[PDB]
Parts: sequence; structure tokens; C-alpha cells
Amino acid sequence: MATIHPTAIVDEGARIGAHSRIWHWVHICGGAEIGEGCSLGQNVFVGNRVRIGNRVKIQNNVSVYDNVFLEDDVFCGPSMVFTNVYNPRAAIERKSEYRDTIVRQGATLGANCTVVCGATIGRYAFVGAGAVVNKDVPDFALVVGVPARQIGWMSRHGEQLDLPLRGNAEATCPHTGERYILTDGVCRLA
Amino acid sequence: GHMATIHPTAIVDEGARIGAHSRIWHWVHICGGAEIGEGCSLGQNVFVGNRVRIGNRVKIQNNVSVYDNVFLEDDVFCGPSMVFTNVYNPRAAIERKSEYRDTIVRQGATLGANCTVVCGATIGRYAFVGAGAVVNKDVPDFALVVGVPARQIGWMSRHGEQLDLPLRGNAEATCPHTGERYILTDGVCRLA
Amino acid sequence: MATIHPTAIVDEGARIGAHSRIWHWVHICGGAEIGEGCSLGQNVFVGNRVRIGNRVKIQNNVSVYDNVFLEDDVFCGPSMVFTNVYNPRAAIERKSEYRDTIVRQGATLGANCTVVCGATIGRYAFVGAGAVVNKDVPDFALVVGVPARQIGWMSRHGEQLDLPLRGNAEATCPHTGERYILTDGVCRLA
Ligand SMILES: CC(=O)SCCNC(=O)CCNC(=O)[C@H](O)C(C)(C)COP(=O)(O)OP(=O)(O)OC[C@H]1O[C@@H](n2cnc3c(N)ncnc32)[C@H](O)[C@@H]1OP(=O)(O)O
Ligand SMILES: CC(=O)SCCNC(=O)CCNC(=O)[C@H](O)C(C)(C)COP(=O)(O)OP(=O)(O)OC[C@H]1O[C@@H](n2cnc3c(N)ncnc32)[C@H](O)[C@@H]1OP(=O)(O)O
Ligand SMILES: CC(=O)SCCNC(=O)CCNC(=O)[C@H](O)C(C)(C)COP(=O)(O)OP(=O)(O)OC[C@H]1O[C@@H](n2cnc3c(N)ncnc32)[C@H](O)[C@@H]1OP(=O)(O)O
Ligand SMILES: O=c1ccn([C@@H]2O[C@H](COP(=O)(O)OP(=O)(O)O)[C@@H](O)[C@H]2O)c(=O)[nH]1
Ligand SMILES: O=c1ccn([C@@H]2O[C@H](COP(=O)(O)OP(=O)(O)O)[C@@H](O)[C@H]2O)c(=O)[nH]1
Ligand SMILES: O=c1ccn([C@@H]2O[C@H](COP(=O)(O)O)[C@@H](O)[C@H]2O)c(=O)[nH]1
Ligand code: NA
Repeated sequence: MATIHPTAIVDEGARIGAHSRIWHWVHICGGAEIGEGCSLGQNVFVGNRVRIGNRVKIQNNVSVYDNVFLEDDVFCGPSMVFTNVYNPRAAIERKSEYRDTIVRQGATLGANCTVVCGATIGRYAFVGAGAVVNKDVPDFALVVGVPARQIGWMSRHGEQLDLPLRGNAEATCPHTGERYILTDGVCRLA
Repeated sequence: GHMATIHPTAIVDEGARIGAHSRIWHWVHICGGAEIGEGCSLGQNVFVGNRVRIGNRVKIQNNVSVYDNVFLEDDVFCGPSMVFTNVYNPRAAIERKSEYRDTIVRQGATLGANCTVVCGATIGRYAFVGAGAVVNKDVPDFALVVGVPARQIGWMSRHGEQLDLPLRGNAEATCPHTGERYILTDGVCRLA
Repeated sequence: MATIHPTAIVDEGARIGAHSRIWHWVHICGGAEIGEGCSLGQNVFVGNRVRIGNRVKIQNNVSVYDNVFLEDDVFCGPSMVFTNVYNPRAAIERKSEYRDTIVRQGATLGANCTVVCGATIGRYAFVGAGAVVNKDVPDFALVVGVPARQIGWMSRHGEQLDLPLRGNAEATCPHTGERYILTDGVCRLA
């Protein structure tokens, strides 16, 4: 019962869950699987070998290529960019050499960021606008820059935690008060 | 032949106000609340939201989404695939319509190709944002800013070439193309 | 001769060679010349004063504006960005001041990179994802960053060569055995 703009093209075979919204001039390939309550903005593209979970918000001009997997509650900001071939050359087809990109639950991919294929983006990570991610991003990490480097940690709500990057510590979300534990430089929810 | 108006493939929703002599190109979608002035150009796959005002002689290149809460004064230039935003710290599971921040671009400013403006910034008159920069703080009138994140490296004339003015302090410079005079007062540049 | 998606608009006059594929909602202007075996992805734009060679792969959301020239076997990654006016101001028409961008054979332009007009990108150069190029890129140079700086040398195959960044040296691609010579910091096939 997904609603699909009449100008969108959803190829036979594609599966789109209930309450999803597909906007103007979107193309979804027939292999694609998209969950419930998603939103796909103007000119989105989705390939065949793609799984998108529930409540995923994909803004305008995002191309979700083959070998990209988005867990539930992922946010893909305006004009952010995925890839699936690491070292493309026009003369050499590298279909068989695709690298996976996995975006874990609740991660936010800022506007106009780019993700080099092969990276995993952890749960509730936050990739600043314009960043170029070329390594794995820890759960809750705030990363910015070209290439992206970690400068802090972000709570689920989306504000920085008073927690060092390394070692062992604990902190609370400035909004909800919920506690996070850092152990050897890895952040988790308590 | 005849002058282009609004390409037939564009979708201009009922209620949109578009001024005379503006050109709207292929597969543009303009929402019903928008207002767009005279003499504007909107490139391929532009999107324009409802809560948007665009002045006169605004040139918006391909693949720019002028989302709700973005406001563009006369003579602004939005380069190819530059990107605006309206939520500072988006999370898919957190509704943030009530927390949008306005982005205001003042007269004559240039936003280079593939730059990004983090919401809430104000871009000053005749500012120049280099290609690919990421703006996350206000940009003074006439400032030339580049980089991720953007830092000021000079001052640009209205004509669009750097002025011989220091970044800080008091100074004066003249545009050699027009002879227009600029005055720097404690690091703030104005046209004389 | 090309295959053209029915939603594409290819203006009268445009020349597109055999075995080319034009995908959804692409607009090609009537002065354009595109060679054989090219692929133009979703929402590509091609201007009038444009020559694109053979086997050029142009991914989604690339606008090949007037005064951009792409040699054979060029790869333009997802949402990379060309320009033709150096210092745009909406009040001043600068058609007459366009600066050329020439991309030489086999160069790769990574996803979401940007090229400031006037640059020449050398043969088999490799511009990293997200870079902003504002100076000429040597043949075979690997450049990254905003603005782009050279960090190594890429073989035709698209893997770094065992060459110093500067100086005089030689190296061999392990995949093909082809030999490269670095002379005063200029790399060429022997
Ligand atoms: C649909 C499609 O996907 S089409 C295909 C489009 N694909 C792409 O555009 C992907 C382009 N790939 C890249 O940019 C890759 O990062 C490559 C090919 C440049 C990496 O090349 P490699 O030789 O493996 O270099 P390596 O990863 O060892 O990096 C060397 C240094 O350059 C840095 N670097 C590498 N790539 C980038 C980049 N794009 N931007 C900034 N820095 C970069 C690395 O961070 C490292 O520096 P550090 O040690 O200071 O962190
Ligand atoms: C339609 C739609 O708009 S959907 C919503 C899309 N919205 C977005 O993509 C916005 C993304 N937001 C951002 O990137 C923001 O800059 C945030 C959320 C990362 C800022 O997080 P904050 O915790 O407030 O960080 P803060 O602003 O204090 O910056 C900390 C440091 O990081 C730098 N920084 C922050 N963001 C960036 C960025 N995107 N790129 C590079 N540097 C950055 C700052 O400049 C500062 O360093 P400095 O002191 O040397 O100048
Ligand atoms: C269809 C269409 O094309 S519409 C037109 C769209 N066109 C554009 O968006 C082009 C925008 N132009 C630019 O970004 C240009 O680089 C300009 C105008 C900012 C250059 O301005 P100039 O005054 O000539 O500066 P200049 O080239 O001397 O550079 C000064 C310094 O800034 C750096 N710099 C210049 N532009 C950039 C940039 N975009 N990003 C990062 N650094 C930059 C230079 O590398 C130099 O630094 P360095 O000496 O430490 O390397
Ligand atoms: O002959 C033309 C002129 C313009 N455009 C479209 O208009 C945008 C703006 O082009 P230009 O900068 O020349 O704008 P104009 O001032 O001519 O509207 C281009 O990217 C294309 O989207 C086009 O398709 N054909
Ligand atoms: O089955 C397909 C194959 C390709 N594409 C479109 O073609 C572009 C380029 O695809 P690919 O790199 O696979 O290019 P090819 O060389 O196969 O034309 C994709 O981004 C889509 O726009 C598509 O819609 N369906
Ligand atoms: O009234 C609307 C709401 C949404 N959109 C399209 O949906 C995208 C997602 O909007 P939102 O879900 O972020 O509000 C917008 O970028 C645009 O593509 C519209 O065109 N009109
Ligand atoms: Na971009």
C-alpha cells in the first residue's frame, strides 16, 4: 500500500512495504526490497541487489546501488552518494568485484557525503555533511572531513556525548539522560 | 523557434508564483507554496519546496534542491549540484519539522558547484563559496570561503575576482574592472 | 544506433554512436557528440559544446556541460560535477569566458568529485571520491582531498604503483606486467 508518484518507475518484481512513499522520477529496479514507512525523494535510484529496512528516509538524488544494505531507521541526506566499485576503470567491468556497504540501524549519512564501498557504518553513527567515508565508522561515531575522521560521539537523539574518543568512560545523552559506556574506545548503550 | 518558458516535463504545483521571463528546465518540481521572482533560471531536476522565496535573476543550476526554509535574494547563483539542508542533526526516527533552521542567502552571493550549506547559516551579500566547500558557519558579505569545513581565505568583489584586502583590520581596495571602492572596517567589508 | 530509454530526451542533431546506452530521464542537447559503447546513467545532462569519446561510462547525476571534452575510456563516477565558468555571478553572463575541461583517455573521476574548469586531467589519472580538482592532474596521478593533492600513481588497471611520489623510478603492474617510468615526477608507460 506504498504510495508511488505517477512519474516514478517501479520495475516489476520490486517489493515496497506498506506506508512507504516514493516521490517524483524515482527508478526502483525489480530486485529491490524496501521496507515499511520508508520515504524516497525526487530522482532516487535503487538497484537490484539492495535491501532497505523499515522507516528509512532517503532524500533527493540518492543512488542506492547494488550491494548497498540499509538497516531500519537509516537517514540518507540530500544528495549523499554510495558506491560499489572501489577502483573503477571504464575499460574493465568490475561487477564481480563489488564491495558491500552496510549501514546499521539509526545511522545518519549527512547531506552530500560519500561512502567508499566496503565500509560498514555503525549503529547511530553520524557522518557530517560532505564527509568522505573510506573506513568503517564505529557505532555512535561522529565523523567529518575529506576523508572522514572521528571527532566525537553522537547519542541516538543526535547530540554529542561528553565522552573521550579512547579508553574507558561513561556519559549521558544531554537530552534523554540515557547512559552510554565506552570500553577500549568502543561506545555502546548501557 | 521561440524562447523557452517552462519545459513540458516540469511539474509546477498549483499555487506556485513564478515571475516573468523565468526559465524552468527538464523534470523540475516546484511545490505550491513557492515564490520565484523574475528572470530566474532553474536547471534540470531542480526541486523547490513550499516554504521558499527566491528573488529575481536567481540562477539555480542542475540538481539543486531548494528545500523548505531556504531563502534566496536577488542575483544569487547556486552552482551545479550544490546542496542545502533544513535540519541540523537529522535522525530518521525523530520528527524535526519543528526544529528546522532557516538558511538565508543574501544578494549576489555565489554558491560554488557541489558545495553544501548546513542549515542555519547566513550567506552574506556577494559572498563566494568555493566549489565543494562545506559551510557550517555564517559567511560575511564579500567573503571568499573554501574547504571542508569552509574557511575564509579572501574577499571577492561584486565582479567576482579577489580584492587586495587583508582578512582583518582596516583597509581599502578598488575593483580594477569597475573602479568600485571597498572599505574594510575591523574585518567587515562593504562597498563604499 | 544507441539504445535510448523512452523517458530520455535526445534533441535533434545529437550524435550518439553504436552500442551506447542512454538511461532514464537523461537530456542530451542537439550539438553533443558521443562515441560508441558509452553508458549515460539516470538524470545525466549533456550540453551542446561537448565531445565524449568511445566506451565512456557516465554514472547517475553527472552534468557534462559545454566545454567539457572526455576522451575514450573515461569513467565519471556517481554524481561527480563538472563546471565551465570559473567565477560565476548571476548578474554577469560568462558564456564568452568559459574555460575548457579536458579529461584524457582512461582517467577515472571518482564519485562526487568536482573539477574546477580549466583543468586537464591526465591519461589514466584517478581522482578520489569527493575530491575537488583545481589544478592539472598528471597522467596516472592519484589525487585526493579538498582541494585535490597527489598522493601516488595508478596503473591503467587501477591499483597503485610501487613508485615514489616524486623523483625518478620505475615500476611494473603485477596484473599485466606493463612497465611504467617515472622521470622528474612525470609517469608514463614505457
Ligand atoms: C556505481 C559506482 O559505484 S561506480 C564506481 C565509483 N567508485 C568510486 O568513486 C570509488 C573511488 N575510490 C576511492 O576514492 C578509493 O578511496 C581509492 C581508490 C582512491 C583508494 O585508493 P587506495 O590506493 O586503496 O588508497 P588507500 O585507501 O590506501 O588510501 C591512501 C590514503 O589516501 C586517503 N584516501 C583514499 N581515498 C580518499 C578519498 N577518496 N578522499 C580522501 N582521502 C582518501 C586514505 O584515507 C589514505 O590516507 P590516510 O592513511 O591518511 O587515511
Ligand atoms: C532536507 C534535509 O536537509 S535533510 C537533513 C540533512 N542535514 C544535514 O545533513 C546536516 C548535517 N549536519 C552537520 O554536518 C553538522 O555540522 C553536525 C551535526 C555534524 C554538527 O555537529 P555539532 O556537534 O554541532 O558540531 P560542531 O558544529 O560543534 O562542530 C565541531 C567541529 O566539527 C567541525 N564540523 C562540524 N560539521 C562539519 C562538517 N559537516 N564537515 C566538516 N567539519 C565539520 C566544526 O567546524 C568544528 O570544528 P572547528 O571548531 O575546527 O571549526
Ligand atoms: C555550469 C556551471 O559551471 S555554473 C559555474 C560553477 N562554477 C564553479 O562553481 C566554480 C567555482 N570556482 C572555484 O571554486 C574557484 O576555485 C575559485 C573562484 C574559488 C578560485 O578563486 P581564485 O581567487 O582564483 O583562487 P586561487 O585559485 O588563486 O586559489 C587560492 C587558494 O584557494 C584554494 N582554493 C581555490 N578554490 C578552492 C576550492 N574550491 N576548494 C578548496 N580550495 C580551493 C587554492 O588551492 C589556493 O590555495 P593553495 O595555494 O593553498 O593551494
Ligand atoms: O539550450 C538549453 C539551455 C539550458 N538548458 C537547461 O538549462 C540549464 C541552465 O543552463 P544555462 O546555464 O545556459 O541557463 P539559462 O540561463 O540559459 O536558462 C542547463 O543546465 C540545462 O538544464 C537546456 O537544456 N538547453
Ligand atoms: O538493469 C539496469 C542497468 C542499468 N540501469 C541504469 O544504468 C546506469 C548505469 O548502470 P551500469 O553501471 O550497470 O551501466 P551499463 O554499463 O550496464 O550501462 C544505472 O545507474 C541506472 O541508471 C538500470 O536502470 N537498470
Ligand atoms: O509535499 C511534499 C512532500 C515531499 N515531497 C517530496 O518528498 C521528499 C521528501 O520530503 P520529506 O518526506 O522529507 O518531507 C521531498 O524532497 C520531495 O521529494 C514533495 O514533493 N512534496
Ligand atoms: Na554532490
